[PDB]
Amino acid sequence: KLTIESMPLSVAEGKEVLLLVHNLPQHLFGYSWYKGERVDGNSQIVGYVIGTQQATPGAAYSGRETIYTNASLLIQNVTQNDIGFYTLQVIKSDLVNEEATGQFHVY
Amino acid sequence: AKLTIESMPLSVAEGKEVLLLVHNLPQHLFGYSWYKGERVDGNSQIVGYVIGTQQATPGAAYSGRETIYTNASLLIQNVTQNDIGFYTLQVIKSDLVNEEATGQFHVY
Ligand SMILES: [Cl-]
Repeated sequence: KLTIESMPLSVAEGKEVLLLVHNLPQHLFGYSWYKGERVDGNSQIVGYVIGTQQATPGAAYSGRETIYTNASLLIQNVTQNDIGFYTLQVIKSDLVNEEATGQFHVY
Repeated sequence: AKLTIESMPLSVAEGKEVLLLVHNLPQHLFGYSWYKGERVDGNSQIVGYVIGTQQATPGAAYSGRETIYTNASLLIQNVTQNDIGFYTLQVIKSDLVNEEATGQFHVY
């Protein structure tokens, strides 16, 4: 069951947070990370194809975000206004796909 | 400032992956070099990475497990049970008065 863990859960403003991914399913084509709680193209940070290892930024990419090979997302220079919701869509090879949302708390 | 390395996570299940994050990079950098172990030593170099060109070149200690990112972070996959966990970053400044820092993780 796919879930997202924040390291750390509470993030000092301007510091960085790692979003770790637990329980990735098998037979994956790639990952997509979104700012906020929903899978929405206008809030996409990155699309990442595993086989090619090609990250392509989406309209929400700000320069702060880095995706890793294990699907983890590092966000640097976290802003005070950030509600902290980030959403991962796992794209399976059969396209019956899964999502999970995590959040951190800025102070 | 003071350059330091943080393991995400600090304790790593054997065969899983660990991210070495870098804190307090100085300014006016030419690149990064990552080493296996506690010392800057060519025989234990994983990668040399030039920032401007984004060119990573592997060193003799590159095993296939290690990937350097543009922010200096190093991701190590398939961590072995025997791994003592020490990894060392050398930051190469443009004036060559350089800095090092060592981090470690603990395999279980
Ligand atoms: Cl150059």
